[PDB]
Amino acid sequence: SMEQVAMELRLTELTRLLRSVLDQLQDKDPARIFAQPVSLKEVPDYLDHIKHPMDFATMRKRLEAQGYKNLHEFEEDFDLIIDNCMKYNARDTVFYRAAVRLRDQGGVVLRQARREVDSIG
Repeated sequence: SMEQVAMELRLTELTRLLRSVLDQLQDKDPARIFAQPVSLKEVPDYLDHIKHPMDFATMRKRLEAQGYKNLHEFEEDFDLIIDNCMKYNARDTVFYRAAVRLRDQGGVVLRQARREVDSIG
């Protein structure tokens, strides 16, 4: 149908906007702490602690499969990256501190993304 196509064009454009958002968020992680999944070879007990692991490469795979239907779903995944880290790692670690800085700096980006998503529809 023509409607299914119009819907698919909207999703494609949301994917375009979320790709830009993702790039801007990942720039706030210059140490690349959150770039890839925590290695289960190097942290074998990880899934005993963290039940829903997340990282930027995993988000990128979902994004490019047009797997985010709305900004809320994308934000859920970003928040997992941060929240998983702040639980597994102690306050006095470079990992915890990296997550706090990502959260703080990301907030600004995500605030305007929400306005853009609502605005453009």
